[PDB]
Amino acid sequence: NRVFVIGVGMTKFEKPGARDIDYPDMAKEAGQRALADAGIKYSAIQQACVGYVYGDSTCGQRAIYHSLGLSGIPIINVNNNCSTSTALFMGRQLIQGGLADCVLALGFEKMEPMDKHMEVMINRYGLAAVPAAPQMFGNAGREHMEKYGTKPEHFAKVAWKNHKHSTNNPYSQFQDEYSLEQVIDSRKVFEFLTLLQCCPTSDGAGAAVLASESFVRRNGLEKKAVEIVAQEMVTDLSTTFEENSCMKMVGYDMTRLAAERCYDTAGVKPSDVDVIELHDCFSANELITYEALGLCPEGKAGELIDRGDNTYGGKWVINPSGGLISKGHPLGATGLAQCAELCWQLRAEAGPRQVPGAKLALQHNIGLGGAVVVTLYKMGFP
Repeated sequence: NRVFVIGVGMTKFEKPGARDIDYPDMAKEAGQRALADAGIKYSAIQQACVGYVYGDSTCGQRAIYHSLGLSGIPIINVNNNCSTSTALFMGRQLIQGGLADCVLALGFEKMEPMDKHMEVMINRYGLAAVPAAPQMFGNAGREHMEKYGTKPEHFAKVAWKNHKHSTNNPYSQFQDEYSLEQVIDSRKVFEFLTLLQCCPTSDGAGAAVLASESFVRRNGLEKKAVEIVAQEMVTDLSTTFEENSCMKMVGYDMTRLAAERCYDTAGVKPSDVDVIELHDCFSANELITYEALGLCPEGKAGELIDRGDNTYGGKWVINPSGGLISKGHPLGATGLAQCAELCWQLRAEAGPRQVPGAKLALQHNIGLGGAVVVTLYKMGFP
């Protein structure tokens, strides 16, 4: 059962408190945008999958009813207690499993001794991270430098490149080009990681309408249908003391396996991917993720970076959106915003960010559990 994204929508991602609307209105703007993009009636939505981190179990229903009106459709909260997914992944499962023909994936967030120090830092500098995460990604980045000769400047260049892409994304909280020097000189967060290398919190919402093949054909929606040609989630891989590493502790092998299974399923390889949206919570994650995704061999991200093979004119255009580093990271909404950008890219509607001739898109995203989801997209009916 093939699955298509037939419409996408998001709010601008803004600094918490910069825009005075509550989460239901954020959700309504994203959802109504995705529904208008899809070109379907609201009644065509048979189920909704709703991702958000903060607030009680009723928020998903409240967002959906405010957006679509009252109905009796299933409203599934992605983040439960007993399983530890994403809205898009669950949406795709519903279509692929034959449990629905047309579904709305909706995501939103509105913000409501070293660990203690990181908590205070995260609060004061407005970072979208848990206290452990700067330290874990700093540990992973250091391990990479020590094992492969990567320089602290490489991590700063990754962040620099993201901020530069962001100048052409009106949905991004930050749209300013910083100099490389400014990235290096921004406030220290942990170790080599400075503030301009860490994702800030944004408030916002994202949405996608997903549909079966028969739905797309019956409604004549072939034109905007972006096919999910593969999608894989990998949860924690249990390893021994002797094989554990800082890189593995931040999900390197989960990304690697997820991507390998995608490539095999779609019959493609890393070099066929034209455009990437990945989970750059820290520059260190983006950098090691280049190797996890198999874009370059082990320890060679530094070279890829120095050649500009992660930006326009290089092999891969990575985070044309500006990444989490520029957009900011509303926990429930980030994945759907990556999906929006990749769909626009493949539809040739990405305007000043357009990757010319993009046909194969790759998404890399992390669920609330820490699970990694890698998704491959191509136009469904070219």
